[PDB]
Amino acid sequence: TRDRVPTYQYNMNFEKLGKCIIINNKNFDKVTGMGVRNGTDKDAEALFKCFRSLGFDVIVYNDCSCAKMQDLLKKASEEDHTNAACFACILLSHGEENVIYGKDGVTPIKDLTAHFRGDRCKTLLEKPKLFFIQACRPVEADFLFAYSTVSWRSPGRGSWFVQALCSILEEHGKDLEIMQILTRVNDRVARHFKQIPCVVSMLTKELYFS
Amino acid sequence: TYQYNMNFEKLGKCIIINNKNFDKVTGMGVRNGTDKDAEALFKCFRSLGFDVIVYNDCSCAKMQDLLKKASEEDHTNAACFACILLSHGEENVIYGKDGVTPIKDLTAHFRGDRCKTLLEKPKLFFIQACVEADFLFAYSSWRSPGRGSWFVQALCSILEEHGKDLEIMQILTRVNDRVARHFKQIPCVVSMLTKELYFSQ
Ligand SMILES: O=C(CSc1ccccc1C(=O)O)c1ccc(Cl)cc1
Repeated sequence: TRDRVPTYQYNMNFEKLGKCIIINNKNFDKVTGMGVRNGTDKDAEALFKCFRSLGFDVIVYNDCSCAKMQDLLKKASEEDHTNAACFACILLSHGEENVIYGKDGVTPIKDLTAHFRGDRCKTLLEKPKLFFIQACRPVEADFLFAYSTVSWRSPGRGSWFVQALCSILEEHGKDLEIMQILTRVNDRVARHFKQIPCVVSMLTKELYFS
Repeated sequence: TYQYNMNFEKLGKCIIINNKNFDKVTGMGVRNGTDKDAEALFKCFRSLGFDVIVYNDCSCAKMQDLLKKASEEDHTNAACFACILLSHGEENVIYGKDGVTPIKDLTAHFRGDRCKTLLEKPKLFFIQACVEADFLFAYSSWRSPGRGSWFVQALCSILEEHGKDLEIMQILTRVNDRVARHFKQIPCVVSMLTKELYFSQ
């Protein structure tokens, strides 16, 4: 156990927890050579139920093109987040070094997350902007990326990362700090199933969802 | 249950590679203040209980060898391993006095398969620049000649007061905020840890 020192936490006294966009990419155009991501629907249903329980306003998009992924995220950053404590985005798709697949092709992950930079999304300034990425193989303060693999998916059970994340969030999403949750997810993928997830944190405070 | 076991005779080794002067063939300028950084880093990690050794002006070959030797030692009686790199740098690469070397090479020696005596123990790398489980990287990137870098001043001030009572992520998050608010640039923590890390008990 640890204490909770209020000037070291992110202020959660807002009207809403925040938006939680889930991009569920399962079917890709032939021209990409990428195949159907069996198991992603199970991941998307478990993640949306999970983030709803936490208090997020979750929206689930499906089989998005690259222009769509860019458009929805740019528009989401142009909304007014004044009443929200944070923001979250979950990408489920194929990927390769530094890029994520749409159904028509490929787009840099940096271009998708840039929309929420402090100078481009002033109402999320000083608030955590979480990005969870399951990709099958200061203007940057307050970001945090949880990649699925520094990646496996059971066609009948879902990806290992997602299962582990959702399980940990149900039991401790409201009583553990974000890094404690992701560290336990790291240990679960590593031990319960090889693969290792990767957390990149630029956060300036502790994040508790309650 | 959820913490890295610290019941060991030694906290661990801490290698500080302090590159201040680069060869005129490399074309990197003298990093004034890195000795202020290094001296501070030396006290912090020594207070935490690391067996610290400072090497100045290493070269790509020396660094790779320095790390390979450390990886080939016996860490059985050690809780973890720390390595601090103060130098110049580019994307995915650190600068020796003689050139550039990819950070992936310096860390590869300690991967689970090549340093079995450190397996399931945290390997911490702190980089101030200007199999893969249980690794943690704290990246820098600006420095003032007479007082040292913002990142190192913060990291040492936090560790002096809280090194023994906070988890690594809490300490590093406080450093992130201290650097963001007192100077923009934000450090960057990359974590593959599988447990909570406390420098005590
Ligand atoms: O993690 C990222 C997103 S860049 C970024 C990094 C830290 C903080 C914010 C961002 C941001 O602007 O959203 C990345 C970095 C390098 C490369 Cl090559 C590809 C992706």
